[PDB]
Amino acid sequence: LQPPFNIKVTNITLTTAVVTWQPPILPIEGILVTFGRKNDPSDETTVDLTSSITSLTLTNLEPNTTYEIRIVARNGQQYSPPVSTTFTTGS
Amino acid sequence: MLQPPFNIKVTNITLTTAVVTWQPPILPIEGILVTFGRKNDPSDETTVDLTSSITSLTLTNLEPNTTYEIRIVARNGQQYSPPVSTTFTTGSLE
Amino acid sequence: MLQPPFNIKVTNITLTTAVVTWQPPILPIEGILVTFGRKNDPSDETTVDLTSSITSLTLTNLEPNTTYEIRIVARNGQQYSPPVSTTFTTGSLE
Amino acid sequence: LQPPFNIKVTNITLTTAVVTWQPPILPIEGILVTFGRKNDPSDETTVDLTSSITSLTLTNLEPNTTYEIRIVARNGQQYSPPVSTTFTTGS
Amino acid sequence: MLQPPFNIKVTNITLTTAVVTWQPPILPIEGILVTFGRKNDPSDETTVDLTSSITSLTLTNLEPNTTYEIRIVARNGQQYSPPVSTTFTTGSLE
Amino acid sequence: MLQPPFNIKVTNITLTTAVVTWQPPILPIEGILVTFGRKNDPSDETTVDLTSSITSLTLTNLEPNTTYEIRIVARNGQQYSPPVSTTFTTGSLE
Amino acid sequence: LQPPFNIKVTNITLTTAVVTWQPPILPIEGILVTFGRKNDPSDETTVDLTSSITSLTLTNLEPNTTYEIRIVARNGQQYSPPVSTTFTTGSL
Amino acid sequence: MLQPPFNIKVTNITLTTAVVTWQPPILPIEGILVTFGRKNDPSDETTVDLTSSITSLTLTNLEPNTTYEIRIVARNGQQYSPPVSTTFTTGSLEH
Amino acid sequence: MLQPPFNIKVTNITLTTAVVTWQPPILPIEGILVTFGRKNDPSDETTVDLTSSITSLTLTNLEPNTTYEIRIVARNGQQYSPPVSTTFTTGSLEHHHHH
Amino acid sequence: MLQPPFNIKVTNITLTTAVVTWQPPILPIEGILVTFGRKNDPSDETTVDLTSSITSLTLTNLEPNTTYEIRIVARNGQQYSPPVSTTFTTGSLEHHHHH
Amino acid sequence: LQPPFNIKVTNITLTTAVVTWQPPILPIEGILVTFGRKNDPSDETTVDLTSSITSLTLTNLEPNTTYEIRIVARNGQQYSPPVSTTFTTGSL
Amino acid sequence: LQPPFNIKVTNITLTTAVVTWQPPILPIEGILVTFGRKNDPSDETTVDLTSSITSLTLTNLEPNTTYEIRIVARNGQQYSPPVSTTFTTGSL
Amino acid sequence: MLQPPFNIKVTNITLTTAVVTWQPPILPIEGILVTFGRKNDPSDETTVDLTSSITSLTLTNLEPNTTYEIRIVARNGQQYSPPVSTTFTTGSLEH
Repeated sequence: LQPPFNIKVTNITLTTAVVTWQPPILPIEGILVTFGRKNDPSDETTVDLTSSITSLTLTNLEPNTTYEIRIVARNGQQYSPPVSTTFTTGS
Repeated sequence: MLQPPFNIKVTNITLTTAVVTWQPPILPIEGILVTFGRKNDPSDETTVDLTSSITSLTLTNLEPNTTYEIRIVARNGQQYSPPVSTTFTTGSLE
Repeated sequence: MLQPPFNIKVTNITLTTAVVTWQPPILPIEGILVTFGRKNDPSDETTVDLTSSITSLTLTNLEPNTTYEIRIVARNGQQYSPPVSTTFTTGSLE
Repeated sequence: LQPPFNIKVTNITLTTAVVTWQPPILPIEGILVTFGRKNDPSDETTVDLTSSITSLTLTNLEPNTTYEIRIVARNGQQYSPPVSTTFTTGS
Repeated sequence: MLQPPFNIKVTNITLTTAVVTWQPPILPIEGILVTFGRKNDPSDETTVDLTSSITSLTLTNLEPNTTYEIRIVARNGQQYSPPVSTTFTTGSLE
Repeated sequence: MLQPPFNIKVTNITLTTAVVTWQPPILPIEGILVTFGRKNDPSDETTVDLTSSITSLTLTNLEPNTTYEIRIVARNGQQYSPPVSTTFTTGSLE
Repeated sequence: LQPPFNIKVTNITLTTAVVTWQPPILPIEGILVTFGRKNDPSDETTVDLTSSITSLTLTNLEPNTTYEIRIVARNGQQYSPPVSTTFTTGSL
Repeated sequence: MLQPPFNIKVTNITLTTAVVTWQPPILPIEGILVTFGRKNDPSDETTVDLTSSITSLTLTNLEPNTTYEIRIVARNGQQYSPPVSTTFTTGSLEH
Repeated sequence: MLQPPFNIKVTNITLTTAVVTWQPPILPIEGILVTFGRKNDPSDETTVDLTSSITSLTLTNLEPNTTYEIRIVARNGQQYSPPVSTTFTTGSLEHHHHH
Repeated sequence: MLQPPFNIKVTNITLTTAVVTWQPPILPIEGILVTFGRKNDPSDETTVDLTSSITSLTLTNLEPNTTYEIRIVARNGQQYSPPVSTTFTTGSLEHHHHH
Repeated sequence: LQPPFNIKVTNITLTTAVVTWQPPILPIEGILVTFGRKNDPSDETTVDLTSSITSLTLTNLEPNTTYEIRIVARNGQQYSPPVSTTFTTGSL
Repeated sequence: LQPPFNIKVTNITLTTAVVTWQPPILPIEGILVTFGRKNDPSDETTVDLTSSITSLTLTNLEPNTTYEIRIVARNGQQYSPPVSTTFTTGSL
Repeated sequence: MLQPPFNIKVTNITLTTAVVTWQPPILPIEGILVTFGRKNDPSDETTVDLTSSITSLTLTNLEPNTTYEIRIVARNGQQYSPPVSTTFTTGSLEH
């Protein structure tokens, strides 16, 4: 299909962080943002957003831990490859 | 009966963007619904289902010099808390 | 899940000093972390671990005409509450 | 090493009090402030601050009780002699 | 550990009078202590022991153009809650 | 002992109308009493018994350029919570 | 050093299960028991017990989920290869 | 922490008779406790203390078509091996 | 102040084994400590450290006709709830030992 | 974390019937699950789904002189409280069957 | 397919009642029990049970209120006509 | 006036301990028992009891901590010298 | 609040015999309760009421290699001294 890009994590505190990204050039119906500990696939949490939202602020993360964020665009039953990034919370 | 989100705030309002922030209720919840769209335009209402661990969104593609309403509800199974809302207007070419 | 400190206030701001005050959560806690430093400068962040029985600090040696962020977290063992923060700017020689 | 000085206690209420002091003339890494009932060494509570903080406000003290405050500067494994003071809360 | 009184307000301030109002904590208490007197004058401090069912006092004989501090504590046996206070200045002949 | 309604607000005040809004207490209640009428006129006081699921009323036939007081109490059987009130004045032909 | 055998998961319900095993032919100074969702390495917990304990009841399990249980015998420094069994909780 | 017995087998089961046999522990022990009774009944049990030089018993006077359980425990000093078990069922009456 | 485990029950007592079961306190905890041994004895005491997920153990290597004490403690951080305990006595023999 | 039903009591036991009663957790729930069958058996298990309004059942078709297990679970959404259970044994016969 | 009979509502109090019935002449794979305020269709609840259960106790009822109880037997696909009874709770 | 003797601290755990003592040769109208952390005067508590009580169980003690227990007999005005013992709680 | 006995000693312990001896209280009393039985068994106990003019008893018919406990209580009016104890163990069989 057609994915997002330029995922960037800001203001990483002890248990919070700001995620920002750029929407796809092609029209899409929605966007799937997934986050959680990098070595725990049963920890992932996902939200479905509109193409007009460009950032989230996350809370309740665990201190000094490495998380991975994946953002995938969707249109019908077509999903774009994910754009991901990683970051670790303060210690 | 469920406690609603509180202290909703809208910042960094520009011609076409706005940042929304709020705090979850005291007790644990399954999700938080955020509804936004042109003030009093039942037609133009968008809703997003979030995890209570998210506390802010940045909206884009908002139309200049327009009034928008935002309502935030906390859900926990068969229950929805009353909403907490606010109204804001985007900057204008003036 | 832990309730955060609230009602943070910054007073007596001068060219180089500021007074910070806040209130602890309802329930008992082991300590309160206060993080301060130049706004959005991940490099310049200082953290202090305090006893919940302390409610105010006076900062000195702050650089004139500068924006500072302060975040206050409450800890109780394996848990940290979400933070409550505020932003303030020191006076200037203007 | 090199200690603080001029410890002064202000606005002594029923369960609160304001402690202020002057930092060392020589560069130090941190500062240790200890407080509690004068006749109870198992009651002392301590905090480690930076040389730039010059006052604390204390709460949850017991009414009409005598407390002692000690402030010690540190640099490496070198600690300065303590500067202390005493005060009693309202009755 | 005890919850303090909150939302203290001072109104109808004149050259020599002021009205003080507040709300008791959530849980039941034995009494509420109200301390008033010239700002930062440990000598000039008056304290009154009240029943939690009282929520306002009108002070008179206050000296014109003067700053006053008021602290309100809630007591319940062997415990006193941290205080909630405010500062106000009486009108002046100006 | 019962928790009172809170955050009372009066909006869209005109020459003769006003909108009143508030939030119920945390815990469940049987009803909410809303008392309104000319400020400090014991004679002119109207009271309405509502279900806690109602959070706003629009008053009409208010007299121009007049001060009105509104008190809201929460009842739950043999108990009434202390009131939360506010004062407002209707617009004037000026 | 011989391991336990005949590991048996009994009385399986929606959220609990009973785990029992027959201690080795040779005496052992202790036993290590591990359990958790079969398809997950992060979720895994272990307890060290005296060889005199032969059964344990697990609670707070997730419904209709497959779990794996590993048990190893020890004598301070020497351990034995593990003994394993897997089971699934009720569903409805 | 004490060596256990094993390989308990029950043969020649009749209406009221049964032959019980087992393998003594690998390490020497002072005695072996052999317990038996109806499986249903936690209060029926009968125990005899034997030595490892004995490896088989013939039980009699049992009831027809009944389920019995046998438990064996080895003892040495104040230590007792974890119990080893097996159950069997006596034959049923024809008529 | 940290609620202790409770409703401890010793069941299935035999010559040398017994079953112990309980219930964890209402709020989550880091671990459960189960200590057991002869009552009239301090030297003989075994402590086991469990996750609050576990609510039962089957003990073996118990001496016949002997009295035992079991205590269960809840641990959170460095705090320990007062213990909850019980006593029981293993069944005894009717026939004699050998010569 | 969802408080379970409790104070389960088996009463009026006969050759083939028994009465079971309990108390629902303090806070409302979607349903109560009562499972019952022979204790020494996995194949034999009947689960019934009740409203929290119901606090008792009378069971029949129980085999004489047999041991039974009853477990009660509280369900809210997709969460299940740990079960609360008990055991009992139906009365037995003294006279024989026929030929 | 024969329905239960002799439905009896016993031990009626202010908020509880005991419901018992005699199972059919013919074996049945199950039974459906329904109860609620007689004058109300919205308020009505049903539970499916094994025919081996013959009594049930209702709690949290409303005082001095009339309730109706319906019971129907089934064999997966075939049901029987219902059997009904009505009762009233205590008042004071 | 003779004091108690053979003070014994038994069943010591992580946070509790059992205290027992043998009353004097001569009758006594009462007994005072004091306990607290050995190295601390501020932390110390005392209870007055009837001489008919011979044992008491302490709870909420601090882990791996040394405590001292003092007991004194009395007859209203006359007391006896104290009898002391010290013990330490479990640690892990 | 009542004077107690003391210095209970158990001598000449055999397989089933034991001599018990004690010291009467300092203050006069009306009687002395001497209780004995297996220490393990809280329900075995046997009690005899004696006078201070008697200071020793010989127990017989005891069981071999068993641990017994003796408790003595002095009584005067409705007052009873705090119990004094000691335990001992009968000899064991050779063969």
